[PDB]
Amino acid sequence: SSYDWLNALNNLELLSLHSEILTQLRSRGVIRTKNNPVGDYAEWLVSNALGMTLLSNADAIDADGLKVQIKARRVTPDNYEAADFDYLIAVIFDETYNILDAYKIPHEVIRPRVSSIKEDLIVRSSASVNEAAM
Amino acid sequence: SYDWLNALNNLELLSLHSEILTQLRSRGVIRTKNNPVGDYAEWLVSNALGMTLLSGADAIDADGLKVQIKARRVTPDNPSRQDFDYLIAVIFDETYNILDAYKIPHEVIRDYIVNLKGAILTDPRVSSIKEDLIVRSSASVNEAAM
Repeated sequence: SSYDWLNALNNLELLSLHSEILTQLRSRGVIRTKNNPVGDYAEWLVSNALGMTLLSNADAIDADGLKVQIKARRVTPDNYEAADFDYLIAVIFDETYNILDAYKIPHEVIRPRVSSIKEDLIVRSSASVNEAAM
Repeated sequence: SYDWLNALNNLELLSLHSEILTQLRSRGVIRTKNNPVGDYAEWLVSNALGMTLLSGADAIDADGLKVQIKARRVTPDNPSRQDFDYLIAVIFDETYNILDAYKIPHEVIRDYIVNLKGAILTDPRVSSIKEDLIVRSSASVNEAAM
């Protein structure tokens, strides 16, 4: 909830804490690499919530066998593909990683036909997380 | 250490991860959210040696030469050590203390993906700059990297 206490850490403590977090997430299987943690988390969220299988390194195959792209973005004050997939799922997080929006974008949409999946993703992800905690 | 991280949920871990990076960006230590170990290396070498960071080359040094800056943190998984005038290569241990820091002229890279092992480190055109980083850094920075 609160992060002003970060002001009291030195840069080396922040950096060591940062890596321990990524070690913790990797050990839980939430992120598969240290390179893009927000993207890896979205992929873990969407795959578990919607019954998709992740691909190592399309990002996933869904429950009907379609090829899916998963991209994520976090809202703050601060600032082609030539590969085939059937649709993109785009997740937008707030500062504390609550889902602001989630979009299903068929590949055909380039540069309307895209629909929100926000409610379905939140519901099935909340069931997923609470179930796993058991 | 930070064993209390085990008591957080994944949403809290990621929120903290992003707030840490925002804190570092606000201090000018990290410049982008993508390469924090590399951005820290650049902050370290630039402040120690009086370089200006660029948004091809990563920095201009105090004599106007173009510098590439690369960093690596050695972890339990592996300890492998793998237009610009020279490259500066920093190697951190797990807790971000500097194991080694090398100055590698572009000419040396041509003659040799570069492996900081064996003959490249004994090439007279290559120098360690760890000692220079320690001397020339401020006592505030130096107290972190002892």
